[PDB]
Amino acid sequence: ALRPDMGYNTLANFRIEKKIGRGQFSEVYRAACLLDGVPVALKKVQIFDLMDAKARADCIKEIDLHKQLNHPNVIKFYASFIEDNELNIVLELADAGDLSRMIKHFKKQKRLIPERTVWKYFVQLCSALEHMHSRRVMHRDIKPANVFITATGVVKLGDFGLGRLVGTPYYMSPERIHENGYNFKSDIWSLGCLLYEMAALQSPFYGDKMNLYSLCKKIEQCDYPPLPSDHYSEELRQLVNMCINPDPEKRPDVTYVYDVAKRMHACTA
Ligand SMILES: CN(C)CCCNS(=O)(=O)c1cccc(Nc2nc(OCC3CCCCC3)c3[nH]cnc3n2)c1
Repeated sequence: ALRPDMGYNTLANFRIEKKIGRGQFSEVYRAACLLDGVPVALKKVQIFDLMDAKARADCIKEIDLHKQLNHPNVIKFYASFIEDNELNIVLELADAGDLSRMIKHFKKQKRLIPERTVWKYFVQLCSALEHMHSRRVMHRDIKPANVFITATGVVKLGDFGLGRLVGTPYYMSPERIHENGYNFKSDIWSLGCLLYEMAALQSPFYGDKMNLYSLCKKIEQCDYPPLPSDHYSEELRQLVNMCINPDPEKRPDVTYVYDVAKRMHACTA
């Protein structure tokens, strides 16, 4: 029935209000904690089935890491447990939904995001990434569907990746296109595509045809529809070209990107 002793460690202490969305391989529900009333958001990873013992251990190792990060622009982490053969991850609830919901809303009404608000948000999530990279931690999953906004307007980064019937991680990168491996400069790439979707409300390499080889060819040569010159500063447009660079060596460190956003956030007050 109820068990305060465990605290946030058993699903018996929450009331599932509604299902807010379905993740990559997970379903996230809104909930209320009965013990103290705080609103929390559950994550059903569905690792019970179709997963080996090592992959489960790996999934935990990521959770143990994500719990160590404490930052204003990273979603708070409350509890992770296995109950009834289902890994539930209860995280802080952000009123304004995932960033993709904001993009899909704006796109629905055919109005672009002002440049002054792009920097307002972009600087926040850059702060989170500089925090991680400075501690030798790569996010490995930066997409609009995993960026969250509070009613106040603050932006938060989210959970780590669950990659552990063809699938596309929203922002596929060249290092991973070939058998090279995810690295730090590969997180910038995702960050670059994110800045582009805020401005254009559509992924840069989103195409009319979903062919993997067709899309792969469009990533080798950085060919993508440029942004409206009038509405978005050259400072921004060049920062996108800078991050969406095939060769990882040419991309910038998260700091330089972080410094540009700060400077540009002040300019567009
Ligand atoms: C839609 N309404 C009628 C019903 C709910 C009334 N609004 S609401 O309660 O404040 C509301 C609605 C939607 C989102 C959010 N914010 C939120 N959503 C998450 O789910 C992530 C999931 C996985 C990726 C993409 C799909 C969503 C979070 N996960 C961690 N933190 C999260 N914060 C809040």
